[PDB]
Amino acid sequence: RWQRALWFAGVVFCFGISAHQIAMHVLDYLSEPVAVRIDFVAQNELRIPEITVCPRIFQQNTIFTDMVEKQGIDKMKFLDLIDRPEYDIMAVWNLSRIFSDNVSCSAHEGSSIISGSYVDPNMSQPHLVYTTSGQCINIPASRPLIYRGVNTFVRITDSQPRNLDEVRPEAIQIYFHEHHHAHLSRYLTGLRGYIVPIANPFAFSIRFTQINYANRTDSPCVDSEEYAACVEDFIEQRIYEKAQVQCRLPYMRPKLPLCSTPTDARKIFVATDDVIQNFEKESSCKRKCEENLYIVEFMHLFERSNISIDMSVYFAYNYIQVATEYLTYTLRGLLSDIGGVLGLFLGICILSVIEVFEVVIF
Amino acid sequence: RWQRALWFAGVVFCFGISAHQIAMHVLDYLSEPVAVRIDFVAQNELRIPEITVCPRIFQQNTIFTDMVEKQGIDKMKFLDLIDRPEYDIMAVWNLSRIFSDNVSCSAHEGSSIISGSYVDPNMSQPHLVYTTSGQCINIPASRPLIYRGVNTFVRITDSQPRNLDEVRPEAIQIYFHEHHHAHLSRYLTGLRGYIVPIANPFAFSIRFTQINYANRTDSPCVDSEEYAACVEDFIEQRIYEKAQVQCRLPYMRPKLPLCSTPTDARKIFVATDDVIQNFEKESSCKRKCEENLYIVEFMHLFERSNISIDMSVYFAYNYIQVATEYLTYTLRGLLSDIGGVLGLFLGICILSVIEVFEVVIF
Amino acid sequence: RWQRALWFAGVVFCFGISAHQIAMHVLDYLSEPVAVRIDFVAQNELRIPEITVCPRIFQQNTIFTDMVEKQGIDKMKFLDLIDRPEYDIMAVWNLSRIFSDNVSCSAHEGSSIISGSYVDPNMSQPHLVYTTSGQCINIPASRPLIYRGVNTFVRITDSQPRNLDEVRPEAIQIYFHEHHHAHLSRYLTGLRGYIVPIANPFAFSIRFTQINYANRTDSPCVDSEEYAACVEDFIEQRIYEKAQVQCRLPYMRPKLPLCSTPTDARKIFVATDDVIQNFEKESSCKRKCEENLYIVEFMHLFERSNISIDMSVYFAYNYIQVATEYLTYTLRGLLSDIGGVLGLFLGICILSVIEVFEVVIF
Repeated sequence: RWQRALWFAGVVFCFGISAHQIAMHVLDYLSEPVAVRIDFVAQNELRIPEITVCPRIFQQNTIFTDMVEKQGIDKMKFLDLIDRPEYDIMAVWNLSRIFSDNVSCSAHEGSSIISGSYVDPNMSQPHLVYTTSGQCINIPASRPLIYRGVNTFVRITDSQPRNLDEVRPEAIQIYFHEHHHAHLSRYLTGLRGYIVPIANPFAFSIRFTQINYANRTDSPCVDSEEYAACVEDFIEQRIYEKAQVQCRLPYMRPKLPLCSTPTDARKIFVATDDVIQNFEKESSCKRKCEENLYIVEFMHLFERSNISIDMSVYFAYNYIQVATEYLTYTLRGLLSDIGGVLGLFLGICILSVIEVFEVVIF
Repeated sequence: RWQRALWFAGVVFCFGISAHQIAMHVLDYLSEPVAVRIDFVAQNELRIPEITVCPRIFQQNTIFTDMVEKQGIDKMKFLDLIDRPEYDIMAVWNLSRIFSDNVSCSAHEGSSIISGSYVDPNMSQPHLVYTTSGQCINIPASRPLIYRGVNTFVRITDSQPRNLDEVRPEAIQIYFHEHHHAHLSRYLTGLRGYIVPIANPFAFSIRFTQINYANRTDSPCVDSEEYAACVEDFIEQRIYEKAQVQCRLPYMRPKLPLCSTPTDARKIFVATDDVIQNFEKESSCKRKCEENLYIVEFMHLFERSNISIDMSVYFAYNYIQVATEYLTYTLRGLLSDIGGVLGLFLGICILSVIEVFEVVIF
Repeated sequence: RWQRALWFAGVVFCFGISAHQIAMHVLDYLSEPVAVRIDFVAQNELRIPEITVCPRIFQQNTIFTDMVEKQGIDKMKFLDLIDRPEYDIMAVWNLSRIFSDNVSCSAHEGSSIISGSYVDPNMSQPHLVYTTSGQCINIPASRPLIYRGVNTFVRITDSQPRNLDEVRPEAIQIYFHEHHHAHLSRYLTGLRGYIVPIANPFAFSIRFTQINYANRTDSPCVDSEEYAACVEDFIEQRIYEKAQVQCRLPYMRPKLPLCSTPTDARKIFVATDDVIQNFEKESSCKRKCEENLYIVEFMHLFERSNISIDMSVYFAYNYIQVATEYLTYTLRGLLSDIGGVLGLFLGICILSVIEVFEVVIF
């Protein structure tokens, strides 16, 4: 009774201590595990985010509210200008304009020992976009900026004449983001942007972090473009289902008309306001792989001019911190681990498997 | 002589090349190795550090030193006010008060397209703490701050009347830290804090890093609560054995009386001063697992009022960088490595071990 | 035919599926792979970068250009002063001086509850260096700075008398770097430096990152000292090969004379200007292992004085990020993987190899 019974016991022990661990290794593979590798990549040419600069929100704007109060309207019912033959929705939104046509931007990438800074005026020029904050100015910042030392920046200058006639602005909402995601400019500039003064010139410094997520089956990516498409589609469709008025405001894509009547424009504005606060929760689409983080510090550097808005965005660090999460347990790893845990507990190794198969086939 | 001698040589070689490497694998396990994995966790609700705001140290107060110089005392012998019927120890700390009773704090977490910033006035309100710097104001900042965009901050406002009668302050000592560690507020605020001006409103921006240490046998954690308990107990006990006067000052826990006499209050104050400089070296307790680093940038944003202290702490980055060091060589790993290095050099694998055991038992 | 052929096929299959994977493992070792491990090391004593503070470039000096315009020359031909008996090249470069002899630096490392800040005036004092920007001041910052709280900084003060006689400066070029690399001071201060105002006292905060590269055969290091020697030798030799004038300017090492004539000094200046822009590309030597990154934030703190230049550099974070890339595939790893992949597909394990060797030797 001793010999073969003990052999059976000691062989089933090994079989069950190998099958359990093979199941654990294959059960640790179905649940995609991800580990983050971080790197500091030195950039020769940096990818400038494309800036949107806005006035403060309509009620906080110092220029828009001036006309609104001059027409008998208050900082609340500013959408009451629409029920007026001389004021349509576009006109009311051209009132918030604080950026004269002389707005421009240049790239200062490098410095000379003789000349000074290297000025490159001919690059992506700003254009006028309509945003929940009003009529804003969008800076495409499309071409890559060659990194030459800490004095590698972009200067946005609006040289308008402050010939005192009417009250003029006090601060601007800056927003750094990516391109063709036309909901970042037109919906989320008044939420994600920095409210900074334009009384005197100011400077930013942007460091870049890049978080890359794994497109694993239990948490799928979409890519920035599809994420923006989904987010904007949800934002607009929810705004329409919530306002229950088939029309739109200047910050929305021209799907349908502008309803030049205050009552159903207030509905659209309120629906936008209460739909853009919570769309990360209520939108059924998922994390971008590439998430770009713009660590924006403020620089007390030396340059003063006599112009309305003098903005500088510095890119003085070419080392981008990239944190990428990757599948730490592949199929090759799983198969090798099964082979090791089965050859450590049984000793049969593929070749023995082939020999056994040949014996079975005789 | 050739055959079995060569067999013996070639088997002892394998045995000694396997035993040495198994010893090295088990000798690399006793010395706990730790590897750091870093992650960037996106926070939906951020954990504000609970701020302590102090006046500058007694001799640098522009208010305390005023009365001290008005009483015939100088900013040095300021503890000589205590040998007077009208001045106790607590009155001297009450003289450093620069925060009127109207001090308050609110949470601005989000922004509207219509209303503007979302104001939440009812949160953890400041209370009066006694510190080595004088009578300070402590922001409990307990409730988590829901993160809406970059414009997620807490505003601390002290709207007192600057009706010019006496000279009024110029700077304040800010200190961001954690809760119930009542030595951070009352001992180390004048050491670890930022000395910033209150001439005009200022804004802070806090990014969070979290360093997690492994509680390995040769470098044990204590956890933040136990660390604070040990540090405060050591600080106070050392202060007492160094001052050799059985009494305490307003910043100390009420273990015993206040010794209302300048001679032994100066001893306590000097002992505190020279004991809080070097307590990391002289305290026999160990690194917290969670070390919370508050990268505090200064944020030239747009908001000015007409109040004495108008401070803003911004939380514009929800991505917390967590660097956790973990045991990179576990017992499962050790056993698997021993099995691999012994099955690679001998070929015997558990199952063969059980077979040999059965053969020995017959 | 049947069973012999099947055995042949099933053994060649294992042999060719093991040889291919062993080749892939050895082909994954020749191409040195590197993985980055990141740590946050807490420093007790921090390593200050040794600062070079310069006036703005010659044509942007408001003092140098003053004398240049006062001598009938303009701020374009400032090198025409050399064609004058009273002006040599050294004198023309002593004109850019904006730092009186009273320039000094001290280390404020800690704070007292009684005294205040711990002032250590006797440290590495600044010395007068010649740089492409003019006559600059170099702060050796040699001794390590004991880190005591966030109020651990170095104050550089130039207490000169502003007795209004001639126009006085308004900006300075700061540059944080390492030591004995005498091309950082003398060539690249006007390129890598921050141009900051000296109208009122300002403060920097430096956080250190350290990127360590692996000295792999396909991308070798040189070490900071050899890298600096290579860069400076290339810069100077290229400047001479491009100017085609055998002479040098004050910022150059005293290899040969100063050629006090405007025509062949302008050539040297222009060659320097157009050679230091692009020397990373054109220099045939490679990345330092240790790359030190000085994340410089601007710090709005409270310390104002009545002196010309009052600079503070704060070191409020002792936790240094260190990202080291290491060879993730060593020879031990390669050999162990080969042994595992041939013991998993064949079952031969070293000892079997010795047995086969003995059998062959008989």
